[PDB]
Amino acid sequence: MEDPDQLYTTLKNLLAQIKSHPSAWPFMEPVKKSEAPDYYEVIRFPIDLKTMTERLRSRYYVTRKLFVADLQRVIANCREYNPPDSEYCRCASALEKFFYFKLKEGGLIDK
Repeated sequence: MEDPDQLYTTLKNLLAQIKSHPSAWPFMEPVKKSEAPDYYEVIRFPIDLKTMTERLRSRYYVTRKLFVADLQRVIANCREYNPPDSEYCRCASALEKFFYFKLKEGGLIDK
């Protein structure tokens, strides 16, 4: 981005699609402590799709890499905190596969 608008609309279109995928459900909002009470001690950079939407809209994502780092961390955080064949991790693999196909579709990583 010396074309910030192209980046913005590309990311917004990407994220709208990611949030539409059925495996995005566990990652739609920040982890509640009433469910995972040590989460925010164990996971020091928590990330979710609501926070990512707020970051997009406030122009946090000035590079594609900042967006991809946060998206990839939604998955890495899941795999660090949850059992590898838990439902949550099942979803994480499904959503990751889907967003890599999208990243590749949008020319955002190599195909």
